[PDB]
Amino acid sequence: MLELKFVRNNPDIVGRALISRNMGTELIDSLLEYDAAWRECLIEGDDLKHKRNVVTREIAQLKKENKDAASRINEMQGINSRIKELDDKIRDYKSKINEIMLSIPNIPSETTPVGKDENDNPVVRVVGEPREFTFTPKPHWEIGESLDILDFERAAKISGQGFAVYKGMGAKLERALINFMLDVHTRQGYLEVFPPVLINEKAMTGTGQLPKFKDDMYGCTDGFYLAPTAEVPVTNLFMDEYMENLPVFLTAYTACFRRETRGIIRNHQFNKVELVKFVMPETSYEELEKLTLDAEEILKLLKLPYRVVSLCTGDLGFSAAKTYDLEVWVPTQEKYREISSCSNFDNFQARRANIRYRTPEGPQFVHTLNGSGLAVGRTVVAILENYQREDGSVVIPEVLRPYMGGAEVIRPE
Ligand SMILES: Nc1ncnc2c1ncn2[C@@H]1O[C@H](COS(=O)(=O)NC(=O)[C@@H](N)CO)[C@@H](O)[C@H]1O
Ligand SMILES: [Cl-]
Ligand SMILES: [K+]
Repeated sequence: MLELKFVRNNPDIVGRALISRNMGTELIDSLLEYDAAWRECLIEGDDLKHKRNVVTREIAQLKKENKDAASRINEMQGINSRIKELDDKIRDYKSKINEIMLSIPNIPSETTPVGKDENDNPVVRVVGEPREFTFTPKPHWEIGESLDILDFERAAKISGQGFAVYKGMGAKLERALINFMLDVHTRQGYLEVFPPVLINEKAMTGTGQLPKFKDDMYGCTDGFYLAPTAEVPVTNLFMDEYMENLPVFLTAYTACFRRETRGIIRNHQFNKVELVKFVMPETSYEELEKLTLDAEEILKLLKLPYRVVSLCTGDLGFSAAKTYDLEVWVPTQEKYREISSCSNFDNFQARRANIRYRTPEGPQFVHTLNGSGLAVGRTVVAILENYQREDGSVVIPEVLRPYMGGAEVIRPE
């Protein structure tokens, strides 16, 4: 969430932010009405609480001077009743202000381009040259079923639609990618952590998934949610702390769960290796450029042609101030497809989760950043498509061979 005082003082900064996201400004209008009622009730109640303290002492003084106190004791019943009414209103208004503040998206950065949707996302850079095929490439689901390394029919029987079972060299490729990704990020300076994927409500609120995106998440017995991304458990590790040794760079593998495209492009469960940073505010714009480079290094090392796109205001996520997407080439679609989002959140998540650090002039919120390095299933799609042979077998990218016993090609078994 934003800072309430800042929204009060700059309603047309915030309102134009919400129009740039294709929203109206009704939430700001509502917020400022409830805020004004809170402020006026606090003034009236603080005055009456002071008066009740004085009248209590006046009654004591009248009793010591042997004077009748009945008119004062009468006034006190009215004071006490009006105070109770004002406190009940203040309780209601604060609850309404908190609900509204948790629903207002982050302010887009000054370098986020203005646009309405994904058609207005500028291309930042194009890296690598897409393969020129001499035969007609097959999509990843046809290659995976023919090699018997992806099983959709048996996944549907145990789970349902939108799942996959990896088998044999498919399972070994996914495992090799995760190991490779975590090893490279370790060399880049990230600390490997492995957290749970059952998340409480406070953590899911902290990164912005709740309350707005509750219906997109799996909820579980005992009040838990399944993580939609390692962003949720990892970022919230430092909830209600003062952080040390900034910047802090973490990386994690987790399974990811989303209620929600063919094959493994869009599934209810998928694997992802995430990058998370906690940094001092003046450094976060450069930390985003550096995190993006750390994520795209995986694509460069795997020799998978890609491009980097800048998300416009209309396509930006709720909690993000600035995002770059990595988009990998998909031969059968003759287009690039999202494989990562890399974002700066400014202090939006840090305010929600109370993640601060000490400065000589007092405490400040950290900035948080994250990015996919990478979604593993979509990397398997990009390998099966871009490394396929005319015979339907798939060449194993050179960097993964040491993680696969020196295997060079996935063939039918
Ligand atoms: N349902 C899904 N199935 C498979 N892959 C997915 C699905 N949803 C997202 N992805 C992949 O996961 C990446 C990260 O998801 S994200 O929502 O864009 N961003 C995040 O979750 C951030 N925490 C950065 O990882 C995507 O860019 C996409 O490549
Ligand atoms: Cl306007
Ligand atoms: K939007």
